[PDB]
Amino acid sequence: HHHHHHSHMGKQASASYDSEEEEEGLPMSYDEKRQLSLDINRLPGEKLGRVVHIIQSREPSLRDSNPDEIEIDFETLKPTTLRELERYVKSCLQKK
Repeated sequence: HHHHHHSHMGKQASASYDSEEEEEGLPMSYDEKRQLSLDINRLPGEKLGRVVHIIQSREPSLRDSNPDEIEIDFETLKPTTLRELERYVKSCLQKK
């Protein structure tokens, strides 16, 4: 708590986009899956529990289960769920 005056404005819209979601349900490479394990490992405890909340939305058979009990294996979930995780982490730690 030293120096309280710092002016700030952000105004210049150069080129933005607005795309759809899609599933893109492709069995991705091992490198993609361990990259998710790595990015998610950097994320908050919330955002770790959130990757589980995603597989729980996909699998009602896991939705009622404790997210603390199980970890997120990217091969056992749907070909779409690993892809939904792929984009989610890159929406969370960086912005798109």
